[PDB]
Amino acid sequence: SMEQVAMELRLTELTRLLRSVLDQLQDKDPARIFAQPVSLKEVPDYLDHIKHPMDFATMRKRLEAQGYKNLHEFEEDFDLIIDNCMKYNARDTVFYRAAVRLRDQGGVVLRQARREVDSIG
Repeated sequence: SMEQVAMELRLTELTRLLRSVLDQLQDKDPARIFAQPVSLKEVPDYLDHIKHPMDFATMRKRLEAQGYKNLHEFEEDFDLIIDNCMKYNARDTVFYRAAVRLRDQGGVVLRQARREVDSIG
């Protein structure tokens, strides 16, 4: 139907905007701490600690499958990256500190993305 196509165009355009959002957020992680899944070879007990792992590569796979229906879903996954790190790692670690800086810096990017998604429908 024409309605299904129109909805598919809306999803494609959301995916384009979320792709730019993801690039901007990932630039705020220049050390690449959050680039890939925590390795279960190197941290074999990770899943005993963290029930829903997340990382930027895993978000990118979901994005390119047009797997985000709205910005809330995408933010949920970004928040898991931060929140998982801040639980697994102690305050006095490079990992925790990197998450705090990602959170603070990403908030700015996400504040305007919310406006762009509400504005452009």
